[PDB]
Order: sequence, then structure tokens, then C-alpha cells
Amino acid sequence: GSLTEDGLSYKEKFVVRSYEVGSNKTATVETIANLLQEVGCNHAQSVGFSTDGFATTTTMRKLHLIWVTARMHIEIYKYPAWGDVVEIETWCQSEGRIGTRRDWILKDSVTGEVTGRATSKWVMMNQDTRRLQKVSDDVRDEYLVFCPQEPRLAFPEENNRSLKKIPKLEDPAQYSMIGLKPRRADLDMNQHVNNVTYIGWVLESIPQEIVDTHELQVITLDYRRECQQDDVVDSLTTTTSNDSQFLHLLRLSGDGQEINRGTTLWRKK
Amino acid sequence: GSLTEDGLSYKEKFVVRSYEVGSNKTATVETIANLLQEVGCNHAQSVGFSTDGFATTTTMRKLHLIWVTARMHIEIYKYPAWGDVVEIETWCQSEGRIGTRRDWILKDSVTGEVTGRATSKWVMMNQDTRRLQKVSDDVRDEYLVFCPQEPRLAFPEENNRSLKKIPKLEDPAQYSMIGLKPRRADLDMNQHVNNVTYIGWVLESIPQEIVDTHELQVITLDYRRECQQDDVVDSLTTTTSDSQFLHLLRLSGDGQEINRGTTLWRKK
Ligand SMILES: CC(C)c1nc([C@@H]2CCCN2)no1
Repeated sequence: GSLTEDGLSYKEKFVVRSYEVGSNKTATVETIANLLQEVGCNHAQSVGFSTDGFATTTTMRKLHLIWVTARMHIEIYKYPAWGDVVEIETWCQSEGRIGTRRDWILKDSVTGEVTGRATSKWVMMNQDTRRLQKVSDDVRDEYLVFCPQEPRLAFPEENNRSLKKIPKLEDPAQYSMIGLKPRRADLDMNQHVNNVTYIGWVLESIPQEIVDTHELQVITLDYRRECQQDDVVDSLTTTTSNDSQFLHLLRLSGDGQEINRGTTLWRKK
Repeated sequence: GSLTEDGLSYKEKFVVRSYEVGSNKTATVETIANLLQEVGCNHAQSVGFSTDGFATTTTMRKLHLIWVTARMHIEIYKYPAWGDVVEIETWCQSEGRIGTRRDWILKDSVTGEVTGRATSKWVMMNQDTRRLQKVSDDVRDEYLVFCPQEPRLAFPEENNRSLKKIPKLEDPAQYSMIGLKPRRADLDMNQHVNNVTYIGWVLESIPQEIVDTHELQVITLDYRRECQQDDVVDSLTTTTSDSQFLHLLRLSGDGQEINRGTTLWRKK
């Protein structure tokens, strides 16, 4: 991968691997989410950032502040097949004092066709107290230089899905997958649970008949609290709807504390 | 990747990804095993086994047969760091009509230093009945021309670790991780539990104190029976010693064996 000519976005090509694909020999949404995280990590490394959190600035490190994901929204039009080359472009935008936003565009490397798009909202937190805060002018000034300053949205549409409010699933759920636990492969280099794991866990409670006859078109996921290495999770789903729509909730099996909520939209093959 | 000058082996370079590494920022053994599978698959394609099947030959596709790993033995000397380029060479070889192998040699792309080596034995399964069977003469004939004829072993020593018999762990185990279940990400393109899941499950029962202070040097794993999508597994470990361990994976219900193996670890 490499920064683009203006140095305000980053592109990387990936050849889809045999173990990255599902039953129809196309990349799973977890593979796509892993490639999104990877091109994002390479973008931050290319402009001088370290690995103690995602894109921690000098002033942030001094003040014990970290960026955390608040939401992830992914829309896929075509999943790339085993052996195909996918090109991903990514950039970050400053959203004033509220936080930042990272966007991605996925393209078929042969035809140049846009095959998918994604967005993510990021907020600032004190690494020790876990308390959120507005972004200071000093911090904003340190990272604004690597961002396009004019609006550049992967999702420019007036009332688009990426900004929809997600309600809380009411007991009892229509479907469930109980007692999910992370293994060592589910942790990142900092020993935290990887954000892609939460995607896999949300999808575990979708009935197999839906997975076998439909394709995932959109997934929106709100991240409330991180799951720790020794936590056990329950995945709950309820249908809300050719298209099938679902409301999702991930909570700790012990106390029932919410960790994630989201929605998925599927289309019959 | 590409076939080598003599067309009897295949090489491919890989740049280690951020999510493929552990706490010391070097590739995990599950990442290594996934890269082994990937260079293996590209080698199978480079000689005419299309992406319409998971490395399966024409006769295998006709008879509804799929490949099954019988055993895997991996020795790593140096795990490649995040962002490093590792070059992997692979080849296949028949051992008369009794064994079918896939070997690998891992190297540091810059220096050419051998950083690891692996071997595996294969059987076949009917994809519908799930009955195992040895590689048939008809299937073997479909790739013998792509194999070196004289022996070419990644582990050439007579009486080496890769061919050692593995005993069965006796109850009670010293350590355990119970109730492991596969999720959709743990399945291969044929909807079977993938090869790295059994490796990850064996290692789950190694105490954290060992993982944090030691590095995995050798892993040998025998595959007795596949775990199905709705099965629940118990991972058992007992120290036999460097630190050495005896491993067993069995179904949580009936206690049916699925895997047995050993690991050898070096203090950092
Ligand atoms: C690499 C550079 C453009 C950058 N990105 C970022 C933000 C942090 C949260 C999401 N991305 N800060 O600097």
C-alpha cells in the first residue's frame, strides 16, 4: 500500500485467500472488516503513528487519551471471490470537537467498479478512567494535517443508513447463541478483543436458513463496552422486517450488561 | 507466487499483517498455519486444480471426495515480525501407495535464512457420508507428474520428531479449557471446521504463564475425527517435561477423541 499523490488518503490491494472465503467462495464480511482494519493500520503507520492505541498523538499520550470506535457501518454490493484483487482506499476526517470519522471505498481492481463502502465514528477517552470527552484544539491541530479539510464522505446521502439510531432489543429475543467466549486468536497485539470478533458474534444468532439463502448487504454496529478476555457473551437477534432486517444485541452472560447493539439487512440470493 | 525452475515446487512471499501478530508483534502459529494452507492452495492452482474446488482433483470432484489432514508437524525457529516478508516453498510427494505428503520450508526473504519447516500427511473423505479413505491410485495419478520422484523431505533425519508416535492423555488432565464451539468464521469453503481451529483449540489449554514467558518451537497434531458445526470440544493438557506438553481434544458430550498432539516450548 501507499499514500495517494496528495498524501491525504491511503490505498492498498489484497488478493483474497483460500481461508478468507465462505460457502460461495467469496470473502466473508469478517474478512472485509479485517482488511478495513489493516488498511487503516497501514495508513496510520505511513504518517508516523505508533501502536499504543489507534493513532495516538503526542499531546494525547501526554494526557493519557486514546481513540475508541463508537460505531462501524459497512455496505457491500459484491463480495470479492477467492483469488480476486480488491483495492481499498481510506481516509480520516475531523468532525470538530465531537471526534473523527474514518471512511473506506472498496473496488474491483480489474474493472474499477465500487464493490462496497464503510464508515466508522471515533471518540476520545481517558485511557485510565474510561470517560469520554470533546477533542481539544491542541489535539485536533496535531492530526488535521493528515485529513482532507473539505467534506469527503463515503455516505453523502441526506438520511442514510450509516447515521440511523439503533434501539435496544426487548426480552425475549426471537433467536439466540449463548456462551460465546474469545480465544487467543481473537485478541489484537495489545491483548484487547478485536472489533471484528463482535461482528462474528452478532452474526452467530442469525438463523442458518437466512445465511444459506440470503447475502448480507448492510451491517451497523454500536460499541458500548469492550468484552474482556475472561468474559462470556450472549448474542440475541429479532427480525424487524426479498429483504430481511434484524435487530441485534450482545450482552455479558453473567450480569446482562450491554457490550454491543446493531442491525443487519439481507437480500435473497 | 510462482512455480520454481524445475516446476516441482512453488514459492510465495507474504507481508505479515497487523492482526496476524501476537503480543511480541510477531506472527502467531495460527497465522503460520494459515499461510501454509494458502501457499499449498496456490501451488494446487498453479498446476491445474481450479478454484471450483478446495485443491481437489478432477476424479475427486467426480466422486464427491475432499481432502482431509491426517497429521501436521510444524517447527518454527524465528516467527516473522509485523511487516516482514516471509518466503514459503511447498511441494507434494507420494510415499509409495501408503502416504501422501505436503512439506514446506519458511525463509527470511531478505537473508535467505531458514526460519521454519513443516510437514503434513493426507487422507480423503466422501463429502456426503463423511467416511475417510486413503488416497486412491486414480487420484494419485492426477498429480504424480507434479511431484519430485526422489525423496525430498523437509525433515530428513531417521527417527525425527515429525514421525514420533503420540500417546493418549490419561485422566485427570493437569490443565483444561472446556466448552469450545466453532463459529462461522471457523469453517472452510466446504463448511467443515478449518485446520487452524484445531491448532487454536489445542493451545487454549496451555497456561497463560507459559505463553507469556515461552515461545512455541514444535507442534505435532494427529487428526482422528472431524469436529462438526454443532459439536462442543474440551481441550486437555498435561506437562511431560524447555517445557513439553501432551494434548488431547475430545467431544464434551461422549468424550470421543478428535485430536491428540504434543508441543515443545523454549523460555524466551
Ligand atoms: C492516519 C491519520 C489520517 C489519522 N487518522 C486518525 C483517526 C483516529 C481515529 C480514526 N482515524 N487520526 O489520524
